[PDB]
Amino acid sequence: GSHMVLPSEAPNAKEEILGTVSWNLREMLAHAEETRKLMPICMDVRAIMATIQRKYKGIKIQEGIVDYGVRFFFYTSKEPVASIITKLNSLNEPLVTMPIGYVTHGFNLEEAARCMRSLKAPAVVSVSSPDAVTTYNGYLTSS
Repeated sequence: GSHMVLPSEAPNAKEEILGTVSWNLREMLAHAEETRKLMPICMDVRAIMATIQRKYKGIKIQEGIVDYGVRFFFYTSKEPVASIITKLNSLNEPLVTMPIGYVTHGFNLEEAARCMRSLKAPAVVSVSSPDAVTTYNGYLTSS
């Protein structure tokens, strides 16, 4: 059985956020939707996917630039952090994401942050702790 009606709504925020923040996932999906900003995601992290694909029904994982509610970019477990960054160079869109090559691909916060300066596109970053926005910003300042 099927029926799909919901409160669709129009975001109109002229503004945009920069730097790292201490958001999580739903906060991010809101701002992403709001601004139509681009969201790099890794299908590897099924925990993230089990939220997205449920918030944006009927989707059944894809690869590539996933226009599905939010503008996503689905890059593999197998693509290195420098390679996905090189790809994102062509797009050069304002992003909002978590520190990409931090945990799915086995890094540390430092190694993540360094690699992320090599991204030549704007990117709001979200760490799952406030006390780490400081640390992460610190790497972005110090390397």
